[PDB]
Amino acid sequence: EADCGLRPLFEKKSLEDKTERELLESYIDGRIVEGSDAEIGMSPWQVMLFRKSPQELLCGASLISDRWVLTAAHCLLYPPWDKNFTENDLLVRIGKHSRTRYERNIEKISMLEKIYIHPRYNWRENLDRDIALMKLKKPVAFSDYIHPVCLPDRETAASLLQAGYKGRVTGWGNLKETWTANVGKGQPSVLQVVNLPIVERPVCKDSTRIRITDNMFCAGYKPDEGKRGDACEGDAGGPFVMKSPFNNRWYQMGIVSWGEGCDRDGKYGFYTHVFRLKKWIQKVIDQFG
Repeated sequence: EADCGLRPLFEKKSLEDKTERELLESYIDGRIVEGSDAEIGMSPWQVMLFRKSPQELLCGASLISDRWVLTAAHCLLYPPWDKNFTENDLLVRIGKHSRTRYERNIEKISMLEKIYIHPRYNWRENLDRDIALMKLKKPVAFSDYIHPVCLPDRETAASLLQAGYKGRVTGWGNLKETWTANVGKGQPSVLQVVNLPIVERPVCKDSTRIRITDNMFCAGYKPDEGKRGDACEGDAGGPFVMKSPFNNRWYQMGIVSWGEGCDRDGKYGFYTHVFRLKKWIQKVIDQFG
C-alpha cells in the first residue's frame, strides 16, 4: 500500500495530533486520565463492523487497502457462544467519528464479498491466531476521513514492538460494552483515543488466568498508578497502532483481542501480534484480491 499510514488531515497537512509526540517520545506523564475524545480524522483507517438487523455495532476493524478490512476472528466466529456471522449479516462503516449519527457525506457503508478467518484460528483450548480479513464488494474511495493504515514489515515489527514503547488504541468503547459487569456511564458519543505502553511478556502472564500465546502481546499501565486510560476504550477487532520515527507513518502492530478482563483491576489489554500472522494476511490479499 503506497500511501498507507499518512493521514490527510494530519501528516499530509503538516499538522500533529494532540498526543503523537508523547507516543514518539515513549513519554508517560504523571497525569491520571489518558483517554479522551479523538480529533476529527485522527484515525482514518477506523472501521465499524455493524450488524444489519438489528442495527448494532458488533466490533471494530481497520482499513488496510481500498478492498480489505482487518479484524479479530472471534468477532465473526465463536462456536461456544453460537456466534457465526456470514457476509450477508454485516456491513462495514468507514470514515466515522460519531458513534450513533449517520454521518452523511463523510462516512461510507460497504458490503462484504467474503470473510477469511485464519486457518489455524483456535478457540478450543485457548484463543490463538485471533485474526480475520474481510474483502469488500466494491473498492472504497479514500478521502480526508477514509485512508488505510500500514502493516509492519520485518524490521518495523522488531523495532517498534518493544516493552515500554507506547502505542495507541482508538474505538467507541465496544470492548467495555461487551465485557462490562455493569453498564455505568454509557458508550462514548464520539471516537475515543488512549495511548498505552507495551508491557513485558512475563508481567502480562502473571496478571491473568487467560493464556497469553506467542501470537499475542499486551499493553497498559501498572495497577499501581490510578490511571484512567483504558484498553476497554477500544473495540474488539480494532487497531493498536504506533507511529514510526523512521518514515512518519502509522503502522497497525496489533488487533484488540479477548476482553474478558475488562471488569476492574486496571488490567492489561491483549492484542493479536499482526506481524507474526502477516504471511497469512499477505497470502490472502495477494492471492484472493
